[PDB]
Amino acid sequence: ADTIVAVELDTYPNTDIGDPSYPHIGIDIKSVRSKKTAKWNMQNGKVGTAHIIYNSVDKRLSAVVSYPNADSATVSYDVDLDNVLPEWVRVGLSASTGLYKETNTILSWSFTSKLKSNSTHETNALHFMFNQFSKDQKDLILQGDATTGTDGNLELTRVSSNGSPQGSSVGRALFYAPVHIWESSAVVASFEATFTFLIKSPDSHPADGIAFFISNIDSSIPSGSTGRLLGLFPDAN
Amino acid sequence: ADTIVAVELDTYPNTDIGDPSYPHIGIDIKSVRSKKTAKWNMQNGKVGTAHIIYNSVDKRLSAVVSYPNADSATVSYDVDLDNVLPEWVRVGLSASTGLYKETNTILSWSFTSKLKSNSTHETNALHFMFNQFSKDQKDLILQGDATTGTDGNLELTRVSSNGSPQGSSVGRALFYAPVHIWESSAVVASFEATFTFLIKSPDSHPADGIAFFISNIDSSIPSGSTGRLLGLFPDAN
Ligand SMILES: [Ca+2]
Ligand SMILES: [Ca+2]
Ligand SMILES: [Zn+2]
Ligand SMILES: [Zn+2]
Repeated sequence: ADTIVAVELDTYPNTDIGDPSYPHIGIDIKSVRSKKTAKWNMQNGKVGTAHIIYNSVDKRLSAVVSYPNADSATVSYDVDLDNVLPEWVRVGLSASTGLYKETNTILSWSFTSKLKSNSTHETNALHFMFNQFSKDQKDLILQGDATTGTDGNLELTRVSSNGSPQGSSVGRALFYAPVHIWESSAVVASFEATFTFLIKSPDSHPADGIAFFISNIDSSIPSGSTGRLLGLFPDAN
Repeated sequence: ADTIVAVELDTYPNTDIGDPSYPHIGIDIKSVRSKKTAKWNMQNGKVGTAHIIYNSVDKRLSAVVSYPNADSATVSYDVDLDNVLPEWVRVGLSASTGLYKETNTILSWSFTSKLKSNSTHETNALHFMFNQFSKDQKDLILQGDATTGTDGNLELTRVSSNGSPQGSSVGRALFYAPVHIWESSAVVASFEATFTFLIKSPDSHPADGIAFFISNIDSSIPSGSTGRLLGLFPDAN
């Protein structure tokens, strides 16, 4: 299986597999059984403002999720990405639905890494700022049943029957270019993101959650990940 | 023939095909016969600092090269990047030699595009800063006989014959990810570069020049390019 680390914005409560009793933010290390969880308000179709940092000088993997006039979902778990995730990786978005409906529309996504030639020897980058996901964006390897375009949006669902998001569908948004990590040139790459989303209510008690993974450079939708496995993990342990 | 726009840092006069009697910085629009040239000093084994911009607030395609304690060769030619070059490109580096030897070591490279999602509203980017070319740099699509690693260097010659780099060698260094240009969301894509090279004196009239192109998304070595075709042109037209 592909070694994969995500920050799950899960919306279906799974006290079966370690998701808490409430719709939560979660931080996954090679398992859907997460490390930290936090209560999240989860307003309806509104805007998005999520954020991820991992500064190896502080070695925390923090995150927030902010609506307007809401609060931050601090889910900072202490994990070292030295040994738990491969040398060259492939960041991207993951979304899913199953037996319910919920909207998985991304409106903008960004990134910035800064990785240590010899710390003050002019660290590298892979910054990008996709605010305007177009129709034929050919630097994305969107897998699954994910689509793009039709507005400035990233529609990570089979959609548009009045947007009614067509349950049991999986969508991924793998970015095209790799990122050097392992430690090896040490791992101070404070890789930032911004994860603006719009989880609109279909009036259905909406629940299956969006993610933000960091996979291996080779991946797929492994053997069925529609549902509580949430788009990227093969196994529920 | 792939559509390609390059900045020849030509270290050899090619009077048969329009290169001037002096070694020169150049500029190319689907042509090894350059639009505009300027005198370049072409020092021995030293370092580097080149820089290429195209801001459509002024629509000038500029290029400057400066050693430390040397001058700058502004070779700016107004050309309309609207129609002369496709929507999606694959930028990179190109260097070659033939019947005379020269070292074409690149030791750092950057790029920074900024194209108008909606002019104020948070334009896109592709900033990277490769100061630490590794032995197994898997985000380069280095073609031909390009080598890398063994130091912090990008050796675009078959090298290590005591730095006498095995004449009629050629090697390209295409970056891994595409860039949106054509117009469509108009063409303020102020792509930057920083192109610190090293051209070692072989005691052999160092010659055949390094390039920096903006090609088609599909490319290779065109029909043999060890020489006047400078690594990226099929024909002398
Ligand atoms: Ca769930
Ligand atoms: Ca030439
Ligand atoms: Zn969860
Ligand atoms: Zn020339």
